[PDB]
Amino acid sequence: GSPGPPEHVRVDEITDTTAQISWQEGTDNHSPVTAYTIQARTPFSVGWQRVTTVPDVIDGNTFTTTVVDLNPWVEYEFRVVASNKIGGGEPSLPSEKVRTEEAVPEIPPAEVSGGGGSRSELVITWDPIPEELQNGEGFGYVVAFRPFGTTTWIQTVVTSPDTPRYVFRNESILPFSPYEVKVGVYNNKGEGPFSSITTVFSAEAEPQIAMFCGKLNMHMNVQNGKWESDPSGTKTCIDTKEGILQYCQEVYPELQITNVVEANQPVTIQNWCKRGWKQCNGHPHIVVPYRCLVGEFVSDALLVPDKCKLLHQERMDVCETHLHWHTVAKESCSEKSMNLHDYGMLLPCGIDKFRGVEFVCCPLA
Amino acid sequence: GSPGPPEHVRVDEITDTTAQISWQEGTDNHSPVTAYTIQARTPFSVGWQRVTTVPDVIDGNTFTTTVVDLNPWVEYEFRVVASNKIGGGEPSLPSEKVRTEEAVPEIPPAEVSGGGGSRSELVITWDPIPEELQNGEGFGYVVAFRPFGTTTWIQTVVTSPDTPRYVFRNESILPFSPYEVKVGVYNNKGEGPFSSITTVFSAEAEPQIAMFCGKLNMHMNVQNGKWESDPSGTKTCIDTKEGILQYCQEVYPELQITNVVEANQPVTIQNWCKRGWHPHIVVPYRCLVGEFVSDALLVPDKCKLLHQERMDVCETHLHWHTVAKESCSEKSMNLHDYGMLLPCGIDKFRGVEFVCCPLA
Repeated sequence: GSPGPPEHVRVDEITDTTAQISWQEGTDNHSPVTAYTIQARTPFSVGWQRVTTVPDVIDGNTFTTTVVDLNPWVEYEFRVVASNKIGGGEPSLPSEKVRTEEAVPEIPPAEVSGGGGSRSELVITWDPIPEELQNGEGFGYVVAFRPFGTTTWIQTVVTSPDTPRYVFRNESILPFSPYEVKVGVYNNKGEGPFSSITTVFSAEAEPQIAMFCGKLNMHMNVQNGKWESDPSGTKTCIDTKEGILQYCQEVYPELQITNVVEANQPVTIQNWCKRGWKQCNGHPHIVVPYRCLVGEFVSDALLVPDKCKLLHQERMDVCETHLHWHTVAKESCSEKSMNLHDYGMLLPCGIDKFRGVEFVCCPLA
Repeated sequence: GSPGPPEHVRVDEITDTTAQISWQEGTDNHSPVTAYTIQARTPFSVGWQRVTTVPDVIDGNTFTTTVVDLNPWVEYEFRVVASNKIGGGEPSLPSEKVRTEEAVPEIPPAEVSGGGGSRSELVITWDPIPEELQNGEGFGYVVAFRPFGTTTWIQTVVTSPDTPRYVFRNESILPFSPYEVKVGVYNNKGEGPFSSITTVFSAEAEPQIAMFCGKLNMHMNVQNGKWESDPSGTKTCIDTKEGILQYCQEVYPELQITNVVEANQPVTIQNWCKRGWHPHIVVPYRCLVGEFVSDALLVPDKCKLLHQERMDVCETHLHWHTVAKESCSEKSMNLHDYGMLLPCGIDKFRGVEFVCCPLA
């Protein structure tokens, strides 16, 4: 008769690639067990599959082995099947479900393409990497694009693994202009490769508010690019970040405002007015305007000139302010003896609250 | 306006996955061409599709590029499209039809499985590989199976690409026994990969005739597995391969006999009668039934399976036994077992499958 099912299949010493499996000989049927075979089942493999062991062949005197060539960051089950001179026997009950350790991703997106859209846009699309190839939590993409002939890259960090496209809207885009495009990958453990550079064609003044207490709030008229006073005569400076969100939606009623964030650079604004447009003087005031973020959050596009590097960081256990992530980006470039050239927020966790930062470091003169 | 169609499209340096394309600029319609795109059409692609180049960026002053990631042994047509500030231009006239060079097949059969059958049988199935993925002429399969837990493979060569099935029939098969199965691919350019190993459970006396001149012909009774005399009691030994075929059919009126082949080893048969009703060692003739099924060969450790198909050769069983035996001797090994491939006539074949093992 064939051997009975082995018992107590346990997993120890689990890594990103390997696993140590141990078991106990089941009820053999009057013929000594001559070989052991290991099988594994994951949410991605269709049923039970054979796995490669070291040593390659397991005999009856052996009760532990190393399974190799596994996929990092995958939930695994294991079972053992014993063999006789008669033949293969009943498989063992599965082991406890275990997840291999994380690793840097190795597969860049396939089918990097794009095109279309409305005027002054660049639509970049790609195939989303499935879960079985992300190799760890915090999987994201890095989209890079630049016009033909130029050296400086334009890059942005896309933190959602399911996002299949990025749209770049800026008046620097020419009608049906060719761009070199490449999409990379990363996770918590580090950065992965980029896809090959391919060609994507283009298609064929930002909402801000500025405040100075004692004066009527100012806002950016998106049509003429000029700073304008409060449409009403009463709205002075605002205390809370939620109130800044309300004022953004009040001044831009035809926009879907979902968040706010401080601008990275101050601006000098003359012609502030008091309540009721009384005592309008010409005294300038340097303030930091709040950007009224529209619709679903999209990371900023950063310029990465030659010899500069693009860095980014995100911490799911931290919900911090714009000033916090600026200090993070500024200090990080200092540790490498470089200057901070451009940065943006990642992963909003609240009104003007974020869990990460993207930034560019550059050398000095 | 958009650019005009490029001219002077030429395709050179054709490999199995590579082709060098070059072209000439048309009229830019007073707006300079800023990019070029290469497109291809095949019997399998849905119309014209963009193809990858190296580099995959082609500016307006480049007039040659290297197309990559092509499918080996496929007819390709190429065309070039220019672009400018207005948009994509008129596509060029397509180039001449060219076929990529052959290469080993890369895609093993998916959906390998099996199960069922009669007693002492192991049924193995898989999804056949379409012509698009065969990468050359002479595409075929290698079916390997072994009892679960063992290491030594039993392999057979399947020459027809459209064949999705192989039944292994042997007394050593136990009822409803687990087996490890994998199916591989190959073509005239070489061997391809094997599929993932899958478990296939088995299910819940070969027809042949032997002759000895001066005595009545004998034949194997499939029910009891014993050699029996000529039922008619008149037929003596036969001198033609075609006449042996008719006697196989006469002995088995209920089976579709399509070919005959010499058995690889002799047998010992007793109870020889004369016309009208002492052992003798003779080489029996196998009565092949139905479509041709290649023999199952054992491939022990350190031994290699080799198969050869000559579409310009139609030879006999002895000729392929010699080819197999000389092929191993050239490899400093011995011929262990063999079987015929590709019938081209009555007891005539176009190839052989065999195993070479070390002298030890």
